[PDB]
Amino acid sequence: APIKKIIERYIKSKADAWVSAAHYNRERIKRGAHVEKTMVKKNLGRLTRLWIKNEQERQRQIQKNGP
RNA sequence: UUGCCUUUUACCAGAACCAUCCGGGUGUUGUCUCCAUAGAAACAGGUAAAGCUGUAUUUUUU
Ligand SMILES: [Mg+2]
Repeated sequence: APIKKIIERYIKSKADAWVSAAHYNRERIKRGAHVEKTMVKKNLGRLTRLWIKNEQERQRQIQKNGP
C-alpha cells in the first residue's frame, strides 16, 4: 500500500504539471505566440486526452449519483 | 515583452538591468628627444627702462 500511495502522489504531481502546462500552452496558442508546430500538436493531444478523461469522469458521475 | 516565424543559431526592436570594446581627460612620476648650460646680483647715487601718487578767503592744510 505505501508504494501505491507514493506512486499515486508522484503521478498526481506529474499530472498537475502536465495539465497546467497544457492550459498555459492553449492560452499561448490563443494569443498567437511563437510556438512549435510539434508543440502545438502535442498540446492538442494532451488536451484531447484531458478532455476524454474529463468526459468519462462526467459519465461516471452521472452513473454514480443518478441522472 | 513583442515581430519574422516557428527547431536552434542567426535575428526584429523595445524595456529593465548589466557587462565588453573603440576611445578621452587631467594630476604625479619617470623616461626618450631637441635645445640648453648660469653659484650670486643689490647698497651711495647717476644713466635708461617698468609699477603708484603729485601738479589759502566756512568742514580738515593757512
Ligand atoms: Mg531536434
